[PDB]
Amino acid sequence: MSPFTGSAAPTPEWRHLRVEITDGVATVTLARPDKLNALTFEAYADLRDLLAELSRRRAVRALVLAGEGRGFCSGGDVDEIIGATLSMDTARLLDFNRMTGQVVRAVRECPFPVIAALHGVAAGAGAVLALAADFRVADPSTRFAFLFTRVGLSGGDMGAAYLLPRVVGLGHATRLLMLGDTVRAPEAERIGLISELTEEGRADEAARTLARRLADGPALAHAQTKALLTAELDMPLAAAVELDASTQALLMTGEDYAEFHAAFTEKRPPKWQGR
Amino acid sequence: MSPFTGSAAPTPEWRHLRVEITDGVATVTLARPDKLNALTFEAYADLRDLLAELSRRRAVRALVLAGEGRGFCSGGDVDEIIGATLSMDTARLLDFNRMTGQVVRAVRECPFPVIAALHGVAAGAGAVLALAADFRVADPSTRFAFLFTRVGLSGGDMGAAYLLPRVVGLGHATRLLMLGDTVRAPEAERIGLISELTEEGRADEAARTLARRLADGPALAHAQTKALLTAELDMPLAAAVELDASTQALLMTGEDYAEFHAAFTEKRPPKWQGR
Amino acid sequence: SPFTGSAAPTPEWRHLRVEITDGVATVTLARPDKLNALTFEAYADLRDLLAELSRRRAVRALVLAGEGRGFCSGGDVDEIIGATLSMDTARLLDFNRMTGQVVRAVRECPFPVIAALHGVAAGAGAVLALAADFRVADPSTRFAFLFTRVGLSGGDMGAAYLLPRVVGLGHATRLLMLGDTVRAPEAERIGLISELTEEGRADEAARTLARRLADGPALAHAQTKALLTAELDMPLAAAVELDASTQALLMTGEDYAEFHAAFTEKRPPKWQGR
Ligand SMILES: [Zn+2]
Ligand SMILES: [Zn+2]
Repeated sequence: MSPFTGSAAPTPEWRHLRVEITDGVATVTLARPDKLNALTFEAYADLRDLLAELSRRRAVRALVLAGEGRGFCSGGDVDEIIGATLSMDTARLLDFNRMTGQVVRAVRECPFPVIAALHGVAAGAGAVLALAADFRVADPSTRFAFLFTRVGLSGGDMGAAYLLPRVVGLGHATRLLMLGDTVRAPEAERIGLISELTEEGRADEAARTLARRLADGPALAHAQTKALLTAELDMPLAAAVELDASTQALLMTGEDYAEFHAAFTEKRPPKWQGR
Repeated sequence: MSPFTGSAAPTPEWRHLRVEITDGVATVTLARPDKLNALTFEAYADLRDLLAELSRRRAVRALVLAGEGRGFCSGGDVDEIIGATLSMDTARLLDFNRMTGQVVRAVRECPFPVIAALHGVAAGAGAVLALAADFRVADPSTRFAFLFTRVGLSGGDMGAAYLLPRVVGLGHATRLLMLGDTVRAPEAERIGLISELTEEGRADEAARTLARRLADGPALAHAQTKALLTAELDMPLAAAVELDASTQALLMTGEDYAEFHAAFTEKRPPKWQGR
Repeated sequence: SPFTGSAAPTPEWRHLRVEITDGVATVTLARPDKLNALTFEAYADLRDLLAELSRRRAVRALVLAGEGRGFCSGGDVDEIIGATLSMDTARLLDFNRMTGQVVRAVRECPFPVIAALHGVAAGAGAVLALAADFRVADPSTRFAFLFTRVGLSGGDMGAAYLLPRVVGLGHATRLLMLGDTVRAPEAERIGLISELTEEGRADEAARTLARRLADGPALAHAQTKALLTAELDMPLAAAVELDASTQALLMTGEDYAEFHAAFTEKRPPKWQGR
């Protein structure tokens, strides 16, 4: 845990999503299965604020993002978001779109791996949240749809036009984002959108197993792996090797690197501490 | 379209390529099936000048790039291009190579989607033109050859070294550009070069159908999807979400977004206007 | 290239095997018994050799190979890891800078680099292969980016920059974070393999590819690599400027002119690399 806290206290209760933490693994289950977990303004606000809170306290070592019911997440609620935005002032339109983009950025920047447990529909914001995760663990019913243009918006929504070509290549990104057609599991797997394909109904269990695998590993090493992937997407080669050099040298002063060698020489399992 | 015209008038007749516009869709057909549609200096000049004139008046909602005869385009005419360049002065050599790269840039930047209808060979410049398009609609005879090195020039010609790795990955791009070997339809599909694979002989019809599909949709949403994809290839994550935020907020003030919600509430199809 | 000064070429390379024939350099990693595990001195030789070969433009292609049961298992657990555990801050930084500089030097060589893969390619072995322009691999090839297995991050010596640009961010995150083995079929599917050979034929296929490249127009090949590498880090408008200058320049070269001469008279072009 991080000692760098001040006047601000942790939120006692998260009302717009379900948050459970066990042994360093957070599980965030989207609310509203009867609506395919369609997101509201308040759910975005809780995503933003929860991630900021977990990040500043270095609270967990892995996070699973899940949805109950018939699918993962259908995106923003058509009445509670879209209908409401039709009567918002200019500043509040900008604030809403900035908030969703900073949710995706917060997923990309939080000091622990994020795993999306996917099944049925992941559409609109649901598909971008999945895309921002470090891992997508998906069952065969999983259907992505980047369908912003179908509501008259651009496919550059909350980072999708930045992330998608970096995951699947520019030719596939353009097709997916401009036409908004459904991408079923086999195509998704072929083009690079799936980290682990599971058996039908097993996505949540496999996501939990992957989370625990990561949480059992060297946390600082994992978190810095994510940090360097993310930063170096936006850096030139010469700068990337400077960040690598600094980071690897720092980690070589850590307990975990020393423990690897001690365990290796003593022919036993390493016991990681994440420092 | 766009009222922002001044003293400059539209070109009445395009002489070095065939241009046809029907109901917001431009079809540009390369001339010279006899010569495998090899590109002349004037053909490049007409591409440059037509895209500029289509762009500055937002004239169309989609553009198909096509080639008659046995194949899409064999590249630069060997007698008419290479032979001529061998007696050019230093400023003209630079002018020529600037113009070709400009053409590719203009394809990436024009405010409407561009579709390449591919069959037979797309080689050299013809391969790069196809690569720059937003969609590549290809029948099974389609071949790509990025074969600049075969003529003693570098494979990073007119933007190929920039675009190809962002479409197929750095490993594949290196191999394609350094060796210049033919890529046939199955490999092209595998590595991400093909947007839609058609039956033999159906590429032009399928491209037309796709263009009409795009032209029937919300044109401003499509255009911004392309602009954001293009710009965000060259931006960091934090900047990308600021561009997404301004753009989406802007589109939420548009008629097409409002019409999506109106259509939804009356359970009817949206009638898009592109504003 | 004639641009040499007080500094003389290194007479003998003790920490790897270096053989040059008709413009092709073959670099064979030492220590086949230890799966060619790297020492500090092996890294130093890679750095210093690549710098010599580059400043002289001595070679038109370079093959990176390893003998024994596998390509390269990475840094030596005793001679590197063991040693690093008692190093001071400055030397820890120095070491990790050196490894990244070797990878950068591979990306910046003015000739193509080809990795001849088979068996295990792990840790630095995986990243060295990743940095090569071509990966020529037989079906036994197994990649493992296993830095996190030793408590270090997957952003070792450029891996976090290179891998997503080769296989996509989703695959790169998986590979670098879990460090699981990637066998040949998967490697092929995700874009890590340039040419898949039959068992035991990687070194031969690599030799053949190197010669194919050394037989071609060398300036065109080198600039192809230079532009690919630079343009990964440049925006589109700047990339077409670099292409413009470069193509204009190569159009003043002998090879381009030779091509028109040749292709005209239906005789094969005879390249000169200028
Ligand atoms: Zn990519
Ligand atoms: Zn980039």
